[PDB]
Amino acid sequence: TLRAAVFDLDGVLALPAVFGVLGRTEEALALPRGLLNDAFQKGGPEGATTRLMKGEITLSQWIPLMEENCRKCSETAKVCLPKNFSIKEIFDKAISARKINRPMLQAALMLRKKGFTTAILTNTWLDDRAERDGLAQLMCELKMHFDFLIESCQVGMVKPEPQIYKFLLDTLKASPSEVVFLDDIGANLKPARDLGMVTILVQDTDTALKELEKVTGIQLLNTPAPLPTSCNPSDMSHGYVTVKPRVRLHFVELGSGPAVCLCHGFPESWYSWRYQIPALAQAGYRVLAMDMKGYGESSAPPEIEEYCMEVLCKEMVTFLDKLGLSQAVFIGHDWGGMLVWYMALFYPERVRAVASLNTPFIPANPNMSPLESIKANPVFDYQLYFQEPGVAEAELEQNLSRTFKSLFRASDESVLSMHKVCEAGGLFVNSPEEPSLSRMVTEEEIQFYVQQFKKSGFRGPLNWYRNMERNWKWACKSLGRKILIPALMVTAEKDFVLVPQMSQHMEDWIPHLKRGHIEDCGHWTQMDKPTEVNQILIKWLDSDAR
Amino acid sequence: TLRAAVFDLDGVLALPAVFGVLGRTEEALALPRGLLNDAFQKGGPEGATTRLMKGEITLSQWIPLMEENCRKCSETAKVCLPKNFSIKEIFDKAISARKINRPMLQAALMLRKKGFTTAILTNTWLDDRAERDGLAQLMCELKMHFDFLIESCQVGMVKPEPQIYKFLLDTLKASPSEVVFLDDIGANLKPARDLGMVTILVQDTDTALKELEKVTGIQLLNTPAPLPTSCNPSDMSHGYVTVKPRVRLHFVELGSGPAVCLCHGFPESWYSWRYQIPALAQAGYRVLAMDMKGYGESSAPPEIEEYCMEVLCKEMVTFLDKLGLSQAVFIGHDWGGMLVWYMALFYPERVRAVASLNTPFIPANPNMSPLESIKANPVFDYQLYFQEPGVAEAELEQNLSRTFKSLFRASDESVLSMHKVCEAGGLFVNSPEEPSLSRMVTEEEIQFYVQQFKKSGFRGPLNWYRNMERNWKWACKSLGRKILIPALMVTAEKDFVLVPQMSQHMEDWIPHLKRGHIEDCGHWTQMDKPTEVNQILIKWLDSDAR
Ligand SMILES: O=C(Nc1ccc2c(c1)-c1ccccc1S2(=O)=O)N1CCC(F)(F)CC1
Ligand SMILES: O=C(Nc1ccc2c(c1)-c1ccccc1S2(=O)=O)N1CCC(F)(F)CC1
Repeated sequence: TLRAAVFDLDGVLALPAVFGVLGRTEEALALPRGLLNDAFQKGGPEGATTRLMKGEITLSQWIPLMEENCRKCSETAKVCLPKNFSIKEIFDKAISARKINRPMLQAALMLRKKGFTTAILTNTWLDDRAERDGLAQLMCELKMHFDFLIESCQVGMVKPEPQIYKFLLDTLKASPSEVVFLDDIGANLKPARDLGMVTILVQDTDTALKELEKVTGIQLLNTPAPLPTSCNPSDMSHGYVTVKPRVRLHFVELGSGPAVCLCHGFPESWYSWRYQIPALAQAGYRVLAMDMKGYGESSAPPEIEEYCMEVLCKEMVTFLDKLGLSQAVFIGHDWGGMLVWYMALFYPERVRAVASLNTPFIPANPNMSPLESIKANPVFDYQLYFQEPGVAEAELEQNLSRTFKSLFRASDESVLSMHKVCEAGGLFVNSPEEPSLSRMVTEEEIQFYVQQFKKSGFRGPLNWYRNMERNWKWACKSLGRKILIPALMVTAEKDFVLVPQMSQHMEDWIPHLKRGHIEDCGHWTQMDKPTEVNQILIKWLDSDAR
Repeated sequence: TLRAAVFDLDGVLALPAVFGVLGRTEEALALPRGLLNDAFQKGGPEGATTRLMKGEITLSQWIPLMEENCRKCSETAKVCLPKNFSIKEIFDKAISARKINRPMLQAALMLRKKGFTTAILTNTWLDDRAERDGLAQLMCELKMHFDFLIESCQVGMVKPEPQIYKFLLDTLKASPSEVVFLDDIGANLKPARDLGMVTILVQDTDTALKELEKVTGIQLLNTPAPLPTSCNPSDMSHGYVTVKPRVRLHFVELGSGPAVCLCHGFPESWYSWRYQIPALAQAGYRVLAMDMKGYGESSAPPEIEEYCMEVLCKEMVTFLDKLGLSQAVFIGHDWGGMLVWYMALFYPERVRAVASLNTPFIPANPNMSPLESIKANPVFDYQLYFQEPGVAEAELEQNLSRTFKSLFRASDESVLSMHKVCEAGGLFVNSPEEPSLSRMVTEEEIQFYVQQFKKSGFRGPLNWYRNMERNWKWACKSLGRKILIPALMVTAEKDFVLVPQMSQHMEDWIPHLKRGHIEDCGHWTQMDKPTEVNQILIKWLDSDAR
């Protein structure tokens, strides 16, 4: 029985195959059939190509050797190469045109999810071309999803040499009958088969996947849309910045490009952005996913005043100061969304662009205090329950697993009454002791929040709600201002704390405001609709944020 | 007696003054004298400009109000503004042309060095222009060098209102007689003087500095070339990446732009790059200063094999994998320099560009083992002393302060014989118990290395020398290759371990190699000649590394 799946790169995990471009060039240039392909494999195991694939020479050293082989091949066929013939130009284009074979990757991802050990086994070169980065990016995106990457130029061995197959077997710690091997070259498939491995000749993807699913007994074709790539906390780059003597800010960092600062809500973590971090980094951005003040590995001072908007925003500016960032795109959800609008109002020079998920921008009423404005419009009754220090902390910290299981639920899973909290005397009074697991989270993901919240508890997080009067007074200084930097407002149809209708007047204060809307989405936007969030954010970032 | 220096921004710390461009535009456009300047201050404390400087409105909201004032002013003077007149265009240009007043900053830096509390007090706006980043960058570079930055638009107060002066005094925790205040506007100087502060009207910088030095009794003018900005370890962003179960890599991170990975030598730290980190980040790069495996906050496994080049390079690739970086510019010194040439040979797709300080690239001799090649060319006798596990560790760890004080010395400070180590039986036998402090280091900088080396000691660092045969065998696989990506070789005239002559044949293996040379520079390149290093690296990075 199979427990390992091995995939080739060219013609298998990446399409169109770079090899097949030699034939395309022959047809386009009206050269004799197989001429370029013959010059490519000239000398067989002793030839320039084998030396390149073994890593004896780099791609740039190989280019003139292929050109020499091309001349010798044309000479025998009694023909001539065109005036502007360039091997570099042909391969630059072929490599650049080659993209991931998404359904093949999805199949590999499903097999690994079902307990398979996956590997990429490829005949490749040491790319030292001025344009090598495009390929470096392709390999990076691909490799992360597999247990192993065996490259011919790294191991000094090549397909179809039997050595590489024995090396693959040993890397896999598996006997050949436990291995399914997928390749587009029949010759490279032969030694794996001769060893006893299940082999698949890959021409079209669909047939190869039908063969793969028949042989593994796992559904891989026509299967539902998978969730975006998530984050394994121990495989992340963890950053720590001291913003003042008693305050340190923790963040997770992934990618290169314009800095994108992700700001979570209550009672969350940097981990609430797990489905956005890999997607945003893949889209060409440097993601900085925060543990906001009071949370996870960030400092949680006890004082209420340490959590007013003025202090939080000032510390985020200091955070940018110490990291050497003149700007960052600020993306917030919930209380993070509120922080991001205030960063745009008070520090526009430090905010490249501003985006909020669910949290609208509503200017302060200079006549009514928010301690009295609650309750007026809807019922923010739970906010009144959050005011008295120690009360909500006691209920929220009693059983952490129950707290996150009860709170982190989709719109059609509510076990919590949004309001009547200060009548019933608690958020969890009509809730079970052992809540069911929401379809949005695994048991493992709940236990990450449990472990995170064991360090500082709910005092710091609840203190974000305890500066109503302080925040209002500070917000009143910004009343004559408008947000004129690029801005995105993303509403969630079924968020009952933050109803889309609350955002309707925003264009009066942010005239050039751009929008997004997610249907059948509750309060926990990022984990409820990750695919939609990523497409709305990536589209807006590529259009409005460098 | 003075203990605090306060500087204005426009016309004082930054030149040319943005205010003086209104007059320049009047002259260029042949408009009535003072017209634009009058429209700018129209309404005095009730006018658009005061509201802007108090932070009631943003710069973009102000632009059309200034345009309206410009029309009203021209109407009274019975004149007309030109067809293509644009306030935004005028200010965009004025702000962009404004640069730091370097000698004024150097004076502020010298005063802070001599125990002064320094501050910037400025009348500024909330910049929400599409080009706001240029100003954000200016403020970032400037602010880091001062204890305080008081901005009118942040404090809701403006110069010359007496409130701001009382606010400044309170921020400073100082009585007005202890304060020297520098400004280009006589009116804004008046309330500070009326309070009892020493005031300086700044027209030309030189006179202002003569006045400043006479009043402080500190030499500020004609003073020597200062050292580049260094790093305070506690004000840095510290990053941690787990590359494998037992290995975590620590790094310091500063800046935005192309990733520049700094790799130290033996027995060093990320801190060996203290003078390069702020300079390189200022030059438009994202600096990642490593604690190499075996050092500081990075893991130090005991096994010798954990330190062979193959493993170290593979882990640096994994480091890039986990941070989401397809490439980084690799800059190494000493053993770090050796690592960087091997990264370029084995992983060219992951190396944007390669630079080495002192360490040359010399291909392996496939006939002679390096355990026998030592000694042949010079005398690498100390390397033989480093071989036996536990011996060099005992001497190097006995007294840490003595170790770093003895090793970290300029060319004309040697208390150490480079060789005859394995005859005399130790690196420190003819060295004092209490070495003098080298002119290259302060006592505080030595104590940072002491504290760093208290965690893991010298086992891991010395293990870099204990894989001679392993490294040679791996290097022999690269013998047919050439380094064809952008490369820089920087030689140090007085490095006696790495003599410039050792690098002479490099062009045979790196044909397009670029060079740098530092005269009167010993082995500790970065701290010996920081200014020269920064100019050679910045020049090469801007030319060859995106
Ligand atoms: O209080 C919030 N959100 C918010 C976040 C998390 C939870 C609730 C509300 C809530 C409300 C009622 C019961 C349980 C819970 S809960 O613990 O699941 N907001 C006010 C400030 C803001 F506008 F910035 C963002 C929205
Ligand atoms: O050993 C080195 N450098 C090096 C680094 C640090 C010290 C010495 C040598 C040395 C030599 C003799 C006495 C004291 C000392 S010391 O402890 O001050 N190199 C060989 C490998 C390389 F080529 F990669 C870089 C250069």
